Amino acid sequence: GIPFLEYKHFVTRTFFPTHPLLGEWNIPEHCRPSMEEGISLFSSLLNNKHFLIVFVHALEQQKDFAVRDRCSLASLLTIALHGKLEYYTSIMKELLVDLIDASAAKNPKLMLRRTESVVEKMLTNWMSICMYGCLRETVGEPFFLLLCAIKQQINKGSIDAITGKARYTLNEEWLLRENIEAKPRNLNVSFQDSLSVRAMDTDTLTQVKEKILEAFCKNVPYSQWPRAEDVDLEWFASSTQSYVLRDLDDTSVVEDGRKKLNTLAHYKIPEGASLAMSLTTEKYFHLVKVLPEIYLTRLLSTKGTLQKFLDDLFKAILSIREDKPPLAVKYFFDFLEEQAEKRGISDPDTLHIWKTNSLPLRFWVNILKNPQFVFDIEKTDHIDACLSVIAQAFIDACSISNKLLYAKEIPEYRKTVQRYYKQIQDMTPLSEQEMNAHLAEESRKYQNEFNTNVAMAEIYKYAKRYRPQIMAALEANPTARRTQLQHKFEQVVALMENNIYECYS
Repeated sequence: GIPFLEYKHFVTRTFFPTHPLLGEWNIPEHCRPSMEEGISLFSSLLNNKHFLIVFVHALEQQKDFAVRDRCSLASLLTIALHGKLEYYTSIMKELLVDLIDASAAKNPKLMLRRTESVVEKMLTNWMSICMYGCLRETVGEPFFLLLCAIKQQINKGSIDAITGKARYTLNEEWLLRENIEAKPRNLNVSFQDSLSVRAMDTDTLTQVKEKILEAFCKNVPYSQWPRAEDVDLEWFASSTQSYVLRDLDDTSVVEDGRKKLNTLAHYKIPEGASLAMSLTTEKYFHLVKVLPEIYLTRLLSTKGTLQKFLDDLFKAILSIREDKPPLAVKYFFDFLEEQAEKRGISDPDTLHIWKTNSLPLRFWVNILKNPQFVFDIEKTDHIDACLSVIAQAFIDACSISNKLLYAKEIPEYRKTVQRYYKQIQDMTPLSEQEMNAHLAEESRKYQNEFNTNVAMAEIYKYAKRYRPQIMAALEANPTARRTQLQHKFEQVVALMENNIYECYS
């Protein structure tokens, strides 16, 4: 089965560039009844929009509140408020209005292109939360198949162990620009039932150990696989002699001052040879304008193989499933369009840019470049290089105006994207009550998975760090002032600082 990550690990890897937020904090249990008091009070402040909005705006005014802090703050907020998604959303929307109003003297086409603010990161976390269903239901499967096809196609030819260059690839920079003879090899491998694994002559023994591990650990998530450097490989040449096969040993040869890694052909391993796997820089080499034709068609073959898989994926991402309409996407796109009308922005391009800078570029591009955010699978610099080419094509598909390989396909992708944004305009509008019932359901669903207490405590450190600034901000806000929020804020600080000393001291 497709090795999906649990929802918590998905959130963990996308929200933060964490184990603390998953398990209950092993803080002292004698001051714990006192701690829950301080966190409860602070929750009350956080759950009041007149505090939170002022709180965020105040932190962002600081010249020493770094970009990562604004992002760490945003994610902590998403986790803490995860049980109150409706309230979280409305906070985000107000904060988004403030962002748009602040950019009223700038080009509207530059909106939401980066993530240098608390709200921008909040948007990414909202999209992520709301698209996890899409992944599990429709997009996750073709994406995983594409990954499998990418890996399969590259393994057809040789791969350099050091440079990572191969015969097949989508990236012009990773082409094995050398012409080296390489014949396939089948190996009857054991693992203390015997199985058969295909490799190449030029494959190093690390690479072979890896290719073997993939066969024996097929129906197993990657985090449970042993490693190449953890296993040994043993050849059975005859009945009186066996040979442990390693990348480097006594048989290793030096050429031109450099030492070649031991290949499958270095030991001259025959076809169908019995092998046994068991548990236990720039000084060494392996295989070392206009692009020539002999390399060009190696790029074409790889693209041609995956083309079916790739089309399926983009279609999955850029189309509506009738069984389950994208309520969230529809809700935010209605918000963007409504926000544009109020300000005299009718230019179709800017709207297209807004939508694009909200969902496809915010969530999907990083998803295409980071499959580990979704699956418990392996990351290699080579597969990454192919994903970069693919993701760039997706990026180009979203625009309006090494980039030669997919040049023919992009115009059709653009029409799909335009056909996709039209679909969302064409689906029946969802009311606020309908969308909130959805957000309520999702909050109920994932209620006991995140440790909100740890999240609150981390947020508090920002509040403590800027204790006098928030106080001033709260008193400079007549609404916050009238409802005694600066008093309630100081009550939290006082109570928290008494509790933290009781625990750690």
